[PDB]
Amino acid sequence: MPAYACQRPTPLTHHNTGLSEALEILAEAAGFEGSEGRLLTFCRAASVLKALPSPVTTLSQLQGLPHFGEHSSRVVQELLEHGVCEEVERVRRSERYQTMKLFTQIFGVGVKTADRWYREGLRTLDDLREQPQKLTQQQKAGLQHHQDLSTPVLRSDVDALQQVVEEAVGQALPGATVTLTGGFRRGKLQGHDVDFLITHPKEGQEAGLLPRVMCRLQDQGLILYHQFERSFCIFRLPQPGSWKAVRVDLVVAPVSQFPFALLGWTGSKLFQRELRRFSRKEKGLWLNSHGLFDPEQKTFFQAASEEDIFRHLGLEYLPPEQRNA
DNA sequence: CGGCGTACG
DNA sequence: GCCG
Ligand SMILES: [Cl-]
Ligand SMILES: [Cl-]
Ligand SMILES: [Mn+2]
Ligand code: NA
Ligand code: NA
Repeated sequence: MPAYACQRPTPLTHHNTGLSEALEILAEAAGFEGSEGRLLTFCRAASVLKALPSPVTTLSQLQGLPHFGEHSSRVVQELLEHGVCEEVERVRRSERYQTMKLFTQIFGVGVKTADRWYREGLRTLDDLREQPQKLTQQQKAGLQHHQDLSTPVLRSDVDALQQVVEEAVGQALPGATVTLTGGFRRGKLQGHDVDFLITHPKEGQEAGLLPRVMCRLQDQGLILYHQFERSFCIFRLPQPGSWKAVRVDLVVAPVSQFPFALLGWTGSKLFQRELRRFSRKEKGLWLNSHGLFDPEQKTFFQAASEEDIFRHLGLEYLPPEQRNA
């Protein structure tokens, strides 16, 4: 079992679901307290279990697994022995965890904002609605739409959204393409949002594209909220006899960068962090969603495919469905 | 012990 | 919290 998540296939569904979910609670709680190192270890330990070929049934099976030390092993031991880990359950029922989760789930609210509100004594969404002087326009939209945004986006919703995005993109720039990215490209059947990557086969033609796309979606009445090359929108999605609000991310990249943007926007989030960590620490190359830089030669690697990028990093290729770290 | 992804709005 |  290799130490980096980008070195091993991680399927969407696996054989250690309960154990990984427990460790991810502790990771999330660590993030709410600003403990980013402990968040990473618990995330990585959870991800290792996702990559295993069968269920962990005994503590000895953790021997030699990366990112399992005293703490993560004790969590697993307690779950194996009793079906519950007291620390995890303590976190789950705690007022701090529940409120930080509630608040950071709001579009426009991060950990720092949630924490300040928590310290001011705020606890519920209606507490926030009762003091709207303290909210940004983005937060106001996130609160207004919070119920709809809490409802899973389904794969059926995705195909409808892609068609309307392609229509606007085609008028904004004939020949431009729309690619589904994010969790749905990794095979997820539900999500929190839908992610699209837009490019054009003629380098440079994509410049200035996203404003033109957004203007056209707005004129079709499809945009409930928007604020360039990245857009974090709330879309009006038709429903039987009604509609619902859905978060949609639109991203534009030049075709020269498209493999890097596709890789970067297909995730998972942990997979990308691990991939960039691997690139820099093990290969001495700097990776982002625009390119891959050799800081000795001061040159950028040209990639024509995700396969190219995995090869340039010395990694076996993983299809999107195996990047569910 | 230092390090822990890396961008854009 | 864990790795190197
Ligand atoms: Cl930490
Ligand atoms: Cl980036
Ligand atoms: Mn998204
Ligand atoms: Na948020
Ligand atoms: Na997504």
